[PDB]
Amino acid sequence: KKHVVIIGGGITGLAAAFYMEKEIKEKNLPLELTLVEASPRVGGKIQTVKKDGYIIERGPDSFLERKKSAPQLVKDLGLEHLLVNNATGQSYVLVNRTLHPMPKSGKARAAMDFILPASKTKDDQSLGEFFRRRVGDEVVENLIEPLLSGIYAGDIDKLSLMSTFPQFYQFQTLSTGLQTLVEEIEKQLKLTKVYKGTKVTKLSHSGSCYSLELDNGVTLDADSVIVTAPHKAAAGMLSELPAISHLKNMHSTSVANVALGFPEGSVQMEHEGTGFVISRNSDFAITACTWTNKKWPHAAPEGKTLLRAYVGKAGDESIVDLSDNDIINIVLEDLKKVMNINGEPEMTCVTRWHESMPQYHVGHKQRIKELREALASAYPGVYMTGASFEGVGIPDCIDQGKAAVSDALTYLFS
Ligand SMILES: Cc1cc2nc3c(=O)[nH]c(=O)nc-3n(C[C@H](O)[C@H](O)[C@H](O)COP(=O)(O)OP(=O)(O)OC[C@H]3O[C@@H](n4cnc5c(N)ncnc54)[C@H](O)[C@@H]3O)c2cc1C
Ligand SMILES: O=C(O)c1cc(Oc2ccc(C(F)(F)F)cc2Cl)ccc1[N+](=O)[O-]
Repeated sequence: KKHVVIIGGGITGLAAAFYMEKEIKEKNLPLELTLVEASPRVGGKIQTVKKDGYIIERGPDSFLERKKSAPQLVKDLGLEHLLVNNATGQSYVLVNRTLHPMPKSGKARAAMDFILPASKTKDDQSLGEFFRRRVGDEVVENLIEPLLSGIYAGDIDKLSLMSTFPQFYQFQTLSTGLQTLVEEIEKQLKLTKVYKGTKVTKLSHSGSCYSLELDNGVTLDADSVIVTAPHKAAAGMLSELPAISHLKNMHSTSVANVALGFPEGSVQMEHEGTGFVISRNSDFAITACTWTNKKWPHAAPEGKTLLRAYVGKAGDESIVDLSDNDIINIVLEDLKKVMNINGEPEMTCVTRWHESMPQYHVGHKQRIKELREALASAYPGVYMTGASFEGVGIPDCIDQGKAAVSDALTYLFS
C-alpha cells in the first residue's frame, strides 16, 4: 500500500487531496494519502470572515467562471446551490483629478487583434515592453498599467508576457463566502490524514522512500510527494537542488485589503459604478476601490454600503506595516477626495498580505521548466505546483493540483 503526502493545505493541496481520493475510490488503488498544513486552518489565501451580517473576503474575492476547473469542483463538491455571479456595472480609472470611464463583440475581438498584434520574437519579454512597443506610453501608464497592477500587484516592467498572457505568442462566488468551498472539502476528505499546525521543514531520501522532516521532529515516509507551499517555503525543503534557486529568488509583493461598512454616510461620488483603479501619476495611497454591494449585494446587509480598497504596490509597499489606524486613515483620507463620506465607518476590517502576490518575471516559464526537469531526474515522484508556478488564479491552482494528482499516479502505478 503506497503512501503520498501533500504539503500545503491551501486550494492547491485541497484540490489535489480531493481528486486524489476520488481516484483512490474508482480504481481501488492501494494508496494511502496524507496532507500536512502549517497553520491551524486549511484554505490558505482563501479566508472569509463575517461581522454584523457582513461577508468580507479578506483576500480571494471570486473566480473567473470560464475556467471550468473552478465551477466544476463546486459541482463535485455539491454546492451549485450557492453560485452567484457578479452584478455588472461601469468602472472608471482615476487619472489625476478626474474619473474617466473605460471606452465604449466582433468589433472588440478585432480592435484588440489590430491594437495588440501577436509577439514578433519568441523570447520572453515584459508586459511593459510588449505594450509600449505597439501602443503609446500615455496609454500604458494611464490605462493598461493601472489594470494589470490591480490583478498581479506587480511591476509591469518586470512581469513576464509569456507567463501572464501566453496567448500573445463573468465571475462567480459562493453566497456563503468563498471560504465555505474550502471547509466543504475538508469535511468530504475521508482517506486523507489531515495534519494541521505542522510544517514540513525538509524533504530527503531514506532508502526506497522519501523522508519528510517535520516541525515537531516526527519524520513521515512517502513514495510520492506533492508540494504546494509558496515559493519561499518550498525552496527551503530542497535548498540543495541547484534549480531550486529559481524558486527562492522569486518575489511576492505585499499588499493590503481594507473593507469598510457605511450606514449611508456614503453619499455616492459624481458617477456611480462598480469601482475604479488609480493611475500611476496620481500620487494616491490606495490602488483601487470597489463597491462590494453593487457587485455582490449578498455581501452587505441592505441599507448598508460595503466598500473595498486596496493598498500597496510593487516598489513602495511599506504602507502594509502601519497600524490599522494609519491604514484606515490613509484610505479615507484618499477615499474622501472623490466622494463625500459623511460620518465614520460603522464596520472596519483591515488585513495584510506580506508576500502573497507571486511575481512571474521574464523567463519565468523557462526557469520553472528547468526546475520541473531537475526534479524529474533527481527527485522522481516529487512534484511542486501552486500559485508560484503556472497561474495564481484559483481555477489555475485547482488544475495545477489536478495535474499533480495525475503525475503522482502515473509515477506510482501506470
Ligand atoms: C489578498 C489576496 C486576494 C486574492 N484575491 C483573489 C481573487 O479575487 N481571485 C482569484 O482567483 N485569486 C485571488 N487570490 C489568489 C488565490 O487566493 C491564490 O492563487 C490561491 O489561494 C493559492 O492557493 P495555493 O493552495 O496554491 O496556496 P496557499 O493558499 O498559499 O496555501 C499554501 C499552504 O501551504 C501551507 N504551508 C506553508 N509552509 C508549510 C510547511 N512547511 N508545512 C506545511 N504547510 C505549509 C500554508 O500555511 C498554506 O495554507 C488572492 C490572494 C491574496 C493573498
Ligand atoms: O492577483 C490575483 O491573484 C488576482 C487574480 C484574479 O483573476 C483574474 C483577473 C483578471 C482576469 C482578466 F483580466 F482576464 F479579466 C482573469 C482572472 Cl482569472 C482576480 C483578482 C486578483 N486580485 O489579486 O485581486
